[PDB]
Amino acid sequence: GVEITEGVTVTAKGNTEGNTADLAIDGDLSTYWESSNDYKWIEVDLGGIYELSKIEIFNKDEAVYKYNIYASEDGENFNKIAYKNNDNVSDSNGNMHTIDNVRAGKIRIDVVQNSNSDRVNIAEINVFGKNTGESLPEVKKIATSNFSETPWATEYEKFNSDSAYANEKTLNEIKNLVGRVIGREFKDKFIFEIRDQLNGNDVFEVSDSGDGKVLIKGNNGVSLASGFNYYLKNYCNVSYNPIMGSNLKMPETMPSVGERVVIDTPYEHRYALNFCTYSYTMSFWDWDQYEEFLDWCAMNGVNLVLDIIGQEEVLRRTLNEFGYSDEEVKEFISGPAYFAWFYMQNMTGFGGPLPNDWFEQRAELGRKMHDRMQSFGINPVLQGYSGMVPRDFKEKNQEAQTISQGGWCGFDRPDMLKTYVNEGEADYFQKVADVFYEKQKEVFGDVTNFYGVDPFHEGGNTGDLDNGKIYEIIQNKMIEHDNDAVWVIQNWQGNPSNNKLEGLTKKDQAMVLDLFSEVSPDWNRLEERDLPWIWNMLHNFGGRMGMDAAPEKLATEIPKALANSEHMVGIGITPEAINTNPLAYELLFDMAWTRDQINFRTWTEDYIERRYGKTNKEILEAWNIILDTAYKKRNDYYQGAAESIINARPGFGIKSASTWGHSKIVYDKSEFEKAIEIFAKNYDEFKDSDAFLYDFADILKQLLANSAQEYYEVMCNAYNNGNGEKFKFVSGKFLELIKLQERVLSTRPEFLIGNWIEDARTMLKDSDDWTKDLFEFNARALVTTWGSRNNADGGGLKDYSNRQWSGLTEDYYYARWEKWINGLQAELDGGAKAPNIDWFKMEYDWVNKKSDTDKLYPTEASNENLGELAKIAMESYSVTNMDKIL
Ligand SMILES: [Ca+2]
Repeated sequence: GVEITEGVTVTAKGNTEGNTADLAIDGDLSTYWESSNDYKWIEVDLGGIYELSKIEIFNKDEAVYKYNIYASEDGENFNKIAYKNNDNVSDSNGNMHTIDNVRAGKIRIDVVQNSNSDRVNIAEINVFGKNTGESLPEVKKIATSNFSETPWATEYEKFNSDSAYANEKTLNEIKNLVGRVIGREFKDKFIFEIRDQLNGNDVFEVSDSGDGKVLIKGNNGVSLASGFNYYLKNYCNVSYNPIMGSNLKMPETMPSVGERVVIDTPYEHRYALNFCTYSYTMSFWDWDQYEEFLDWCAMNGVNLVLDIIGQEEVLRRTLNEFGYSDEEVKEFISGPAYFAWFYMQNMTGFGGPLPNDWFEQRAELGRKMHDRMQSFGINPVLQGYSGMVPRDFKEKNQEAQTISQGGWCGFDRPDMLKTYVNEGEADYFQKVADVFYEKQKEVFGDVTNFYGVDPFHEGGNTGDLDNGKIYEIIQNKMIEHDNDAVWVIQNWQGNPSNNKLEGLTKKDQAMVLDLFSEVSPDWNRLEERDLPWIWNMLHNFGGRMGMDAAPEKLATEIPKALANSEHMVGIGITPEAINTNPLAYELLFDMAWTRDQINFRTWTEDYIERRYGKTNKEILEAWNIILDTAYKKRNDYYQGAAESIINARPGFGIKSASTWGHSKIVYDKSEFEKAIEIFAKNYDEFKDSDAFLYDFADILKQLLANSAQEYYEVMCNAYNNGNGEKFKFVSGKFLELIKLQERVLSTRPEFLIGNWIEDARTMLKDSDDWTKDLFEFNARALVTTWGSRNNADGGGLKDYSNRQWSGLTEDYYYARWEKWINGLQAELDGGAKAPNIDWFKMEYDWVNKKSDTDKLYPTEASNENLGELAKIAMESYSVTNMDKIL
């Protein structure tokens, strides 16, 4: 005591009809606030700062509720003070929570579970405490620096105007790169020189200096870093990949080059990144991870990179001009795990609101990146504007003309401004486009001529408008703000249609990314229309894991496309996540530096020697097996690596884990297992190579995914034939298999759920508990249910981003399979028929758990012996010995 009965108000960001926020604080148990969307929290202002001692919560019924309570004494930071996570039903007595005399002027109550409904509620909330006599300070307004006002602008302009400074900056940066990649001790073993292009092409040179140093030339930063990489790979037997395992062990003396090499690339651009990568992979990256990635990029020839960092600040400044407060902008924009589909105009709000801190920190990160990109000569692809507005845009701008875009996977798509209007109508596409392109300049300055925008990505509605005219107007508007602009357009499943593309009146100033060239190429239509285009390897969908690559097609189809075209201006990668199969990515970027087809088999032979730091007859034999099975050329249509049954929602007749995925293994399983047998045999000798360990884990987890599929088919039979004892046995072996798999995945830092989650919670500095918890929600949601019920179930996104990860496997995948198996066992044993399992309910239970109150997942890999784990896999859980195993 005492109860705070006066001066208290409340807000929410959604409610069902008649069940408003104020009903949570009206003294009446019969009236309640109820959620209508994914904002399941209310915010109570107490009319002053109180030292709280008790908080009391009533719900509308006797369901089981779970919620977290946060408080703020400064109006900015909301920190967790209480929570209910027990399985006790609500009742007429309410729930009483003791607070450790915490100072608070505001409270947030986030109800994350209701056993009875998707919708949550608070019938009453009573707060008890002692009045401090103080009031909350004013909340600082979001303010960011203008680019021209920062040291970043001075540096950017200096590099631009002063050739000697620019060259000195580039050359120092490439030396810094060497020291980051292989160690500071190797920096002074290199001499870097800028030279000209070779007949209009990017080019590098590597040769001996005459005093035991390596002299490397390049026309620019990425040419210089590519020469460095070339030297490492071809002379040092070193392989750098910061995301998927390296061999960075340098020779004792620096190897001599011998005959000087001069290597050019016929491609103007080497492209990297899908909008999706910024979500499935990069959601929670700090500068350290970005710097690392850019070093890998420059070393791999990359000079064109999609860039959406800090674009929330750009949109904020733009919408602020058209009737939106900062809070309204924050409700529009998604959370940090969803920017891919926000910027692709597919969804809004979900995972947010972002903290106020977000905007400055991210504008600064993007500025940091444009400085490094400028040094290397990497062109960022910034944002174009196509007409994306919130659904309430007309409400705030009555003369605006908009086209309703409908739903995408159960999310409301933003509206789209009519790209043109009738005479006598206000043209808000022109108004908003002008502001956007101006504000983007204000935030980042003039850093690129490349702008990406993709109207009608995976649906939408063109309304009454002409398709070609829409694309003419978007491009003309883009060129109005940058005369040299190039509109970078994604080509996905025949869209944009030929009619849309024929609307581009300046073909030179558009560039189409053929997104899926290694499985389903579609560049002929672009070539025929004289559109500049880029051949792209997609490879990875949703970050879904498994042994999968197309090295033969990369080694042959790329130079074949160069010979058979006149408008192929580059190659690149467009993966939805960068987390899988390093072979595919090294080969792809290697193919930029040849005009001739190469032998993928002998390419692989050399690749594995530098990756492992050594090779032998048996290891080569194992990789040829991988090339003959998992990496064998195929001519069908498929999206990503074949999915593991372990990761699928349990049921009968499963043929995938995700809606658009596949579980069909097109190679011989027993043959593939021979590769694991060879790796186990050579473990003790190759165990000093981390990349070897990485690859061993990759193929071994693939072995167990494959055999789980077969064991699942057997236990399905044992159930259908009514054999309860046989089902018990095979289902037991199935579960023991998953447990072995969890041990295998525990060995790699990159397979830990705990790193993904901790990165989310630590990505910004000085985050309150509210922000950490929300960002953990984003991390957990994306790799499981994706969205909430209507997104996961009706919308088809359930387990789209499924990961063969440690922690996630034990607590989520195993748990699903265990529950289904038990219900089937109970029925077989003469019990009641197996119940329907509301899978989403169980999954979203895991999604909403917090690292600080529930279970903290480790950030440290285990010491398990892959060689031994492989022997146990071969003996007890294989396809080869399946008949003996039973
Ligand atoms: Ca009430």
